[PDB]
Amino acid sequence: LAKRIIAALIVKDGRVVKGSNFENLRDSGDPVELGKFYSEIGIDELSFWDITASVEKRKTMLELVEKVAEQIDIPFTVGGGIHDFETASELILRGADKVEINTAAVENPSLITQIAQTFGSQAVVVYIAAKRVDGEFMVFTYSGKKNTGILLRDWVVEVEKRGAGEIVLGSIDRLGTKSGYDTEMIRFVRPLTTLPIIAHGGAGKMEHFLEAFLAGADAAKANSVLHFREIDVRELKEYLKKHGVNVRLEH
Repeated sequence: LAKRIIAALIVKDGRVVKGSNFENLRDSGDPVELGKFYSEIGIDELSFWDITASVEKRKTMLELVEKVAEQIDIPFTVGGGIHDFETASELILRGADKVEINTAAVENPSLITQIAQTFGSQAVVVYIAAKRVDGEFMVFTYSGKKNTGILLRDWVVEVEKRGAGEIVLGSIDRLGTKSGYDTEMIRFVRPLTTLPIIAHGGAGKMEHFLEAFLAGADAAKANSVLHFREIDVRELKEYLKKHGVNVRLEH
C-alpha cells in the first residue's frame, strides 16, 4: 500500500549503459556499486534491463544477478530477452526476486502461468508497452516495433488472469521524453486490474511522480533522470511524503 520508487538500469556486458553522474562512486558505470548506493539513499527496488549480445548474454545476466544479490538488500527485477521458463528460472534461482517479461508473454501468455506455478505470482512482472493508435490504446512488442493489434484493455485483464503479480505500464508516447508520465493511460488501466501498477516512461521532474501516483500507480520506475541526477532520490521522497504520498522514508 506504500508507493515505491524504482531505479531502472540498462546494462550491457556488466556495465551501466551511458553510466551516471555520481562522482562519489569508485566506478560510476558499475551497476552493482550504483545499485548499492541507490539502496542506501532510499530507492525501494532496483530494475535491471540487459541488452548483451546473444552468445554471452545468458552467462552475463546470471553473473549480474549473483553479484547484485550479494550487495543489495532490497528487491530487484531482471529482464531483457527473457523468452522461456528455463531462462526465467535460472535467473531467479541465481538471485533475482522477480523477472520482467513482455514480448514472449504476448506471444505465449501461458509463460506467465508457468513461471508463477513454480515461483509464485509475485515473481512475475509483465511489462506492457502501449500507445494510442486511431484513438485506441494498443499493445506493442519487440521494443515498440510491432503493433500487435491487441487492445490494452484486453491484455491487462488476460495478464492478471494468467497469474501475473505486477504490471509495468510503459507508454511509448512518453518514452525518451521528460514531459511526464502518461497519467491518462494509468487511469485507463487502474480500474481493470487489482495488480500493482508500475508507471514507466516520461519522468522529468519530481511533480511527475506525484501526478503518476494520483493517477493510481503503485510504483514509479525511472532511468536517466535519476542517473544523471536531474532528480535527487532523497529530495523526491521528501517531496512525495510532504504532499500526502505514503512513501517509506525512515533456509
